[PDB]
Amino acid sequence: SDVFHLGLTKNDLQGAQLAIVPGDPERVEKIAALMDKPVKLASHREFTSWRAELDGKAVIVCSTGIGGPSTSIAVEELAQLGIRTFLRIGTTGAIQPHINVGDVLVTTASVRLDGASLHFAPMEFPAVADFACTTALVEAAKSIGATTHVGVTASSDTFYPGQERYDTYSGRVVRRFKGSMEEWQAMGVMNYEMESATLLTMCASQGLRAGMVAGVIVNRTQAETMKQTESHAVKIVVEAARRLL
Amino acid sequence: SDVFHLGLTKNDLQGAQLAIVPGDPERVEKIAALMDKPVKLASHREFTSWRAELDGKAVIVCSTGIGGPSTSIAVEELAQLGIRTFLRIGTTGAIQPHINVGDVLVTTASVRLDGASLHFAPMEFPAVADFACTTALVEAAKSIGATTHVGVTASSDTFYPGQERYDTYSGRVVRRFKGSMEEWQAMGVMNYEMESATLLTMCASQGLRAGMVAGVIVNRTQQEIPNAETMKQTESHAVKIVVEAARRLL
Amino acid sequence: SDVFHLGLTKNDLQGAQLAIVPGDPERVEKIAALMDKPVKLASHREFTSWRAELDGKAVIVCSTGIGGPSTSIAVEELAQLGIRTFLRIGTTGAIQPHINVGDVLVTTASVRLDGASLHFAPMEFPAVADFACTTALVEAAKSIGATTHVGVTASSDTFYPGQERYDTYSGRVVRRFKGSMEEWQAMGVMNYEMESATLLTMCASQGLRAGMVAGVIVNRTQESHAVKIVVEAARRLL
Amino acid sequence: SDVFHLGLTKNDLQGAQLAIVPGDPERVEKIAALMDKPVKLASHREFTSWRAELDGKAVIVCSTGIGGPSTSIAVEELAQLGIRTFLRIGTTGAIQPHINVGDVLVTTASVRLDGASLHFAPMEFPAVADFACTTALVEAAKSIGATTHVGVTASSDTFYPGQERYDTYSGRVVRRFKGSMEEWQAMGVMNYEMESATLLTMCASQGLRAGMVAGVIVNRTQTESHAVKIVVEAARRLL
Amino acid sequence: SDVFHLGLTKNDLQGAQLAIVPGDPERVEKIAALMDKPVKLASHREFTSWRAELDGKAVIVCSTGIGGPSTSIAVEELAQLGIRTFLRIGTTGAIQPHINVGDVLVTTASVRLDGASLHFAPMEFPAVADFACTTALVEAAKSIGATTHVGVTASSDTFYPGQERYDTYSGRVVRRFKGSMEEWQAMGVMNYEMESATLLTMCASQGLRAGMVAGVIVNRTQQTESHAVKIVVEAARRLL
Amino acid sequence: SDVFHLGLTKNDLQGAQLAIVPGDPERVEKIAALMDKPVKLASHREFTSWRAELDGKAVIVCSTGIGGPSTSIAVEELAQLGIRTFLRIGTTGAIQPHINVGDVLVTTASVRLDGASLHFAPMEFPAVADFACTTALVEAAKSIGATTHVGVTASSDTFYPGQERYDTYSGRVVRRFKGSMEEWQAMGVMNYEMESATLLTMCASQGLRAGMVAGVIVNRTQQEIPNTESHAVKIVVEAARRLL
Ligand SMILES: O=c1ccn([C@@H]2O[C@H](COP(=O)(O)O)[C@@H](O)[C@H]2O)c(=O)[nH]1
Repeated sequence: SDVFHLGLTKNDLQGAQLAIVPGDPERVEKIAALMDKPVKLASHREFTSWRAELDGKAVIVCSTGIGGPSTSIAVEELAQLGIRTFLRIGTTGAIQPHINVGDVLVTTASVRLDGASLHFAPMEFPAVADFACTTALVEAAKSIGATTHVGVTASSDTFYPGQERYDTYSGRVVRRFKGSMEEWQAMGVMNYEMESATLLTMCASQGLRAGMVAGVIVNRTQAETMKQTESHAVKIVVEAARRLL
Repeated sequence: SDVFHLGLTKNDLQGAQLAIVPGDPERVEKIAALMDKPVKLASHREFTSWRAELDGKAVIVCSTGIGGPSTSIAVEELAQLGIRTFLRIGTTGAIQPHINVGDVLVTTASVRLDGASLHFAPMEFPAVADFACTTALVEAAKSIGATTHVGVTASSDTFYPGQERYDTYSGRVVRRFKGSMEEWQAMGVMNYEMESATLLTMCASQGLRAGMVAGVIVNRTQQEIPNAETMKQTESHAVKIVVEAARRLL
Repeated sequence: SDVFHLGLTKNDLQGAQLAIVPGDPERVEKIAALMDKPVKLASHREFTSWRAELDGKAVIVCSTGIGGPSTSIAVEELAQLGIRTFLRIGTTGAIQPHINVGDVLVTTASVRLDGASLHFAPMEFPAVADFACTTALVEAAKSIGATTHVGVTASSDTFYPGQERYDTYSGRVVRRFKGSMEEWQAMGVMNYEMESATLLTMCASQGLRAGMVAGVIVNRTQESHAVKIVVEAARRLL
Repeated sequence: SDVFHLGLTKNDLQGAQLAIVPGDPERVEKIAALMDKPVKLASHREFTSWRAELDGKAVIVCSTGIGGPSTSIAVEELAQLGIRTFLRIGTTGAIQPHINVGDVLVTTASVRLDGASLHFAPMEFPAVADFACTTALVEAAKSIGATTHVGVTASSDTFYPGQERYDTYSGRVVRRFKGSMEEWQAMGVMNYEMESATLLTMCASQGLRAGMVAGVIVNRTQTESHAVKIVVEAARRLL
Repeated sequence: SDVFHLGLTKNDLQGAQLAIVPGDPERVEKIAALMDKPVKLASHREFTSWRAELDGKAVIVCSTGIGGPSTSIAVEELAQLGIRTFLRIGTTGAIQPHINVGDVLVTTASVRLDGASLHFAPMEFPAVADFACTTALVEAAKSIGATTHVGVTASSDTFYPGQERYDTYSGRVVRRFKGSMEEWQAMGVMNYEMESATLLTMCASQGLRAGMVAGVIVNRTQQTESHAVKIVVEAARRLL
Repeated sequence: SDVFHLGLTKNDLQGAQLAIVPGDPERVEKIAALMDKPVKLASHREFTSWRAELDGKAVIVCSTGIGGPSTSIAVEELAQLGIRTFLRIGTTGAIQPHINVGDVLVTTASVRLDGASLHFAPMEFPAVADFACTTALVEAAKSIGATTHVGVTASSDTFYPGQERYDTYSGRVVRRFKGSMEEWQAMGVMNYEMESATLLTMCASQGLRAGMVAGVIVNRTQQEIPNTESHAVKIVVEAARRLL
């Protein structure tokens, strides 16, 4: 292994320069399964990787685990091995009334409600997605006839307080986030997630390309259906990947 | 007038919903000259406005002045008048060695080195351009043929210390901005300009679409300053691109 | 031109060392009109400038435009040409119920609700006016005879949310400024304007003298004058 | 399940009120194996929980994963199931020259170089350990003779720049963290790790007890079983 | 005097390495009179220093005055003279309804609502007490058998606004602290005081052991000093 | 006592509306002596207070103690007691090479290197002094003809690291202040003291007038610790005289 965590060597990537990055390790194989010559690479902690092929071009799929701390390790080490483009796929929950379940969200930039993001660039720096990646995702989404929403996402370091959830053990939410969800809505933020601030800030400030697409599987404001939503989101990302080789 | 600063009424707009917002009032007439039937609407303080037609549709060209404070006023009042899409065209100085004078810059998002953006959203929110507006600018640049770069921009509230210039009266740069240019370069920031941060943040956080394109008229890393003033035809280059891009957003 | 924005040469100042810097370029001639040998020098962007003579000494009148960014440029370039004293004259909205429209206000220091001021000094540093400049202004107010108030001013980067105005396109105000006026009010802040924090901060931390006067055009709870005063104050600092 | 992430029910805990929480799921079983009647409970992502007995009382051993965000989901949800005491066991490096491999570290509180911690308390709130938990750890580390160092730890959201590492793809370290390690060293910080700040801040601000022990396995400026022994021994006296 | 503010020299300490630091100069003597050989060393501004002898070892009691600023002068000039262990004894008011008057509070760490701590470490650094010191104070309160609460303390730079008091000349509290007391209570904060944040932070980041004990003399939601004073003199014996 | 810390009653001010407030409690007496009918009121902790008469009007001299936390208490309780104008007299370390020991520095506004001022207004609010008070202090010094410097002051919550003193136990200063003195120096800041920030802030933000003057006892461009004061105090009194 040439990296301290992933358990991969550059040879395992076979000249790959693009990686699709889901959060959950179990979604790796299912993503790879849609490309050619898919094979397992490695699995260590939340990091399970696979390599496939798209138009004879090596492509890799690697899980990033939950959160920016995890994601920063995966991005950094893949970068070291040779990846230059990162496409994040994942399912999310919307905080906007006009964004319905089954909708597809492509993130232009993210609200930095995380911590790892500051380890790469000051807060004034925008956790913005790469343009090519974003156009690849936006175009792959329409080619499938998906109902898309291209905009701002709020990326939190917590699943609960940071997303203003009160159905918790303490029932309290620190001042900073009190009444925060309604403000994000008023500001047009589409959803909440937990890795895009880091992913987007890391890459945008270190010469790497990154983008993110997600399927909406539940809308806060208001089984097998979610099934198809992830199947289409994954479809969207693999097709966007083809354009970015 | 229906707005306190611009001296404009919705009637003046004739249904327009897109505005091209340069920073110099003197440049408004020139942008409008790339379109059909341009008419001067008004001029008060920093805000000079003209109306033109693009593919038979009403379009507004209005100067914002230097800085986000002045820019926030123009944008705000224009939005009250109906405008929903803002395309900013400007000149800039690149901070990257590979970005040559005469090239065109499209901005995906900006480093918020200003204060007005904070009047619309906390620093955590991204000063990102609208997707459609950026798409139009990138596509139009292709139609025109310019050498284009797409990425991050540093929007500074000052023209001197914020862009780490030392050729000043005091000759000093406050701690925060000491060695900051080298940091932005390292982070891949393309250039410095003074209105995008505010523009992008206030539009993205208020359901308005905004774009930003500029012509590099000088390089902070290069020694020789832009070939006379005719080399500053880059201004005319970026201008055509911003106008072509508006076409696709009508 | 010796500066990139103003379009003025050091000789155009004719040895001037003070400047009245109003916000609106269309008001620059009026002010120069109150002194002697008033001559238009140039007009580029939001910076229109005239030179004049007061007490036999050269004086510059230069518009800054709206906001600290535009002001920071005018002040820097004018300082590059030799100006060492800057007297700002503007309009403003009083936020104290006892301050009436038509009254004049002299700022001692401002609340830094801007950003350009951060390009000259950390937020701990005070955006305070120069003593001799404040005094001249207070003095001139007495001579010209006007309802004057001397105190703290809130300097905002925006005219709408930063001054907590709601009749806007979004009609909303970001958390930071939600209920911020009542607060400034309870802290005895007199008014809302948009250039002092930058003007005052950048001069105070760079060995330049600055003063700030303004005529009230509206009370958030209800020119010839403040101009006469700034001209009068200017003669007291030549 | 009663919780959305760990796949558990209050019933599964058997009344347990204390949990040993390592990072790596793989280490979960080895830890429960040192107790009584260890049984697998669940495994979803990096959250694999086991339930054992220590002197007649049920205790849960649950992995958190890497980082505070991951840690924040397990603590919260474990606390919803009834967990009121948390004990983090781990291995770590060290930025002090007087700490050698095999040494044991007991954190009294930590520097907050994370972000999840700020979702529970303002940065001015101390990411302090619970006194009883810290006592139980020191007494336990003393019972086996492990040379212990009790002090402050630097908890970082990143493994690379946050720990001022330049051996990276960019070989760059943002201004905030440039020259920071030496700073932490001068201030006596013992080591770097990535979940303590989140764990300590969210417990100390929500009526939950927390402690953390770690064995030194590497020294930048220059044992796993011991650590584990010490956390179980300590958990023993806090039931 | 080879120490600018305290007017004390290295010999005035007689080898002392531990110091008890109350905030009131009038409390110094009283504390010092609990041990052998009580001697007055000096008294300048808010700083009145006395020397005592505990179990044959020299001990110092030096007032800090009110606030982190004056406390940082005392701690620094005493450390320059050779002090490494600092024990602050104080009187305080709990903000938790389950804490009664006459109770003893031991501080593990402090919410940094002061400004002098930032002069020793960035806000992220924890205003945490020293383990030894803390254990000693805890054991002493037990040996004395007094009610003891061990936890977090909110250390404020002001006595009124920062502790959210409205019965003042202006009657207004700045946004930052508007509603702040409720927050602290829900977070488990035991009380308010005005020196621990600076003390604890400037000690933990410079290699100096520090502990903090205090007796409850008032409760916002509604023998003590002796108990507090005895515990700290007892605690010092263990840290000797 | 009407207040919790000063041990005074509204009656003890005898109608006083102005209070000269020094830092050292052992200096309140030297200041009261310079006036008519001085009388000692109380001495609790760091707050020793005296009363005097200036031009037939009562005046209070009350020590504030070191730092804004101690000062805020003094100002707050004295204000509660009826004081409305505060003239602070202190000592200070000049950071400019041209300022001489004994020179009198009148402060127009201070850099908030404290923390208590944040308890009254956000950092964006200026720690500025009252125009009348500053005017009186400036003129009174002129009346005497003492070397005077009017300008900005740097007010911190510490005497050592905050004013960038390296000659200490650790010999280091946190990043926040490394190379800070040179900054303030380049920005024209005249000196370092420790209470004006909180004072000027809490007063300017609560409708209380406040002035600030100090005597130079060391020049930081030459040394960290030292080895005319009468002038500074003569000024704060003459100044007070014009504010009654
Ligand atoms: O309810 C309380 C308890 C304590 N303190 C502060 O904590 C100090 C602790 O007492 P001492 O040691 O300074 O006398 C008090 O003087 C005071 O500054 C308060 O402000 N409020």
